[PDB]
Amino acid sequence: EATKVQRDISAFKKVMQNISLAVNKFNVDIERYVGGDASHLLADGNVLIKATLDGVQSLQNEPPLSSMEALALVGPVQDLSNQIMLAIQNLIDKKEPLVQAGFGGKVENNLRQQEEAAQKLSELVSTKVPHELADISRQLSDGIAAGIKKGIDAF
Ligand SMILES: CCCCCCCCCCCCCCCC(=O)O
Repeated sequence: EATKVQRDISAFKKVMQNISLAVNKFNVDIERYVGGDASHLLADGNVLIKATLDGVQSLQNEPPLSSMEALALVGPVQDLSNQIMLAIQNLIDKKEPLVQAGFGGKVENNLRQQEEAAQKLSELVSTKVPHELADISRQLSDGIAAGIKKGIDAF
């Protein structure tokens, strides 16, 4: 069936973040540990065990993830790109009824605004990505830009 309202997968993200923070607290402490009393390291370990077991409880009621829902978790940038590309094709698919409704020009206008806004966010992201990810990040934004252009060219 057609795309539905996005599944709330926040419980999964929360478990991941909780475990991530507990692991980080341990890494900060262990790397600075020289010798002597290690009670605080054992406490860090206990916090991590509890975060893990809390995850077992937190996710006990979650239905299985679909392919798309799993990607939303594992590869959120890829998920977003996929959903944007879907939006573009879905829009192009409705060109005829949109024109029959009198909205063809307005859609083209809106797409030109999407294009300009996307360009601006893409520029900003290019300044925040580490140098070794510059090309892969640009490839992703260029792909979206090309999609928006396809939309514009259809209206
Ligand atoms: C009413 C028409 C709506 C058409 C929606 C399809 C166009 C979606 C474009 C969203 C661009 C999101 C910005 C991405 C910025 C970036 O690449 O970093």
